[PDB]
Amino acid sequence: YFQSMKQFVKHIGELYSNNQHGFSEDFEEVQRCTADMNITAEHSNHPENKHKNRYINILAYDHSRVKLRPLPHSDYINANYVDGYNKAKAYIATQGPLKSTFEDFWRMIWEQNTGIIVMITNLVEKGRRKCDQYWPTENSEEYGNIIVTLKSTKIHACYTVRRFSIRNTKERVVIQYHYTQWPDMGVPEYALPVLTFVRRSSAARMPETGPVLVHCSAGVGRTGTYIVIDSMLQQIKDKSTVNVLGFLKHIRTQRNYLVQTEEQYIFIHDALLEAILG
Ligand SMILES: [Cl-]
Ligand SMILES: [Cl-]
Ligand SMILES: [Cl-]
Ligand SMILES: [Cl-]
Repeated sequence: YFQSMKQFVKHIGELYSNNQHGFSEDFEEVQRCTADMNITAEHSNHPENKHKNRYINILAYDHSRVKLRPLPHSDYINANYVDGYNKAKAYIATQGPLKSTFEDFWRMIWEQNTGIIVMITNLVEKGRRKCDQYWPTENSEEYGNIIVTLKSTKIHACYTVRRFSIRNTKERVVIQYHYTQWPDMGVPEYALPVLTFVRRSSAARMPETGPVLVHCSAGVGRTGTYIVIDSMLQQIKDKSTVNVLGFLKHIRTQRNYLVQTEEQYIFIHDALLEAILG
């Protein structure tokens, strides 16, 4: 209803009050929940899989990890299923792929029936490598049994959309929504561009398709921020009634560190407030 929307908007101001005391309290709770819960990630730590992780301390929880079909530890990718508002396994949250995991990455896309990739990092930021370029600059590239062809590109102010066709050589359209303006440090000054990106990339999800693949560099901070904004917008649209903190605690059981920073937690609320007022 209008009334629960009114209470949420008021709750946002509450969190902001007293030098953001409520936001800090909320996020400290989130971090403590993560610290206290024991969630295994044995596969991520297996010696054979160590080179498949971009970061030694960003793992894939066992219970929610995406499994690749075994090949004649070939089942491992640093990726997890993550819920959306009502829908189980609405997303696959994953790291920016490495050259050594490009074949695995595209095979996962294929096997999962994924039609949309959401990328929320530049390849290099402030001279530091954040992600390897897992797609062809032009024409086609073969990544094991998957051939990926770049059909077309549209470069907007804050995001780029690349339309691919992929084919398993042992054809499907896959669209990449690539946000290109996230700052080197902190969060975006203005939420509106991110809101537009979330709305357009989320609207691209078609019926009877697999999870939307979301990644940044580690696949935790910006990735989690996207998933929470998208999911809470969908909840507001359908139900009203938002529960950002409970949703975040829940997804944090599915992939380590989703929404990594308090600044991101606050940004989520800025973005939802802008959506509500717009
Ligand atoms: Cl499992
Ligand atoms: Cl991986
Ligand atoms: Cl890296
Ligand atoms: Cl979505």
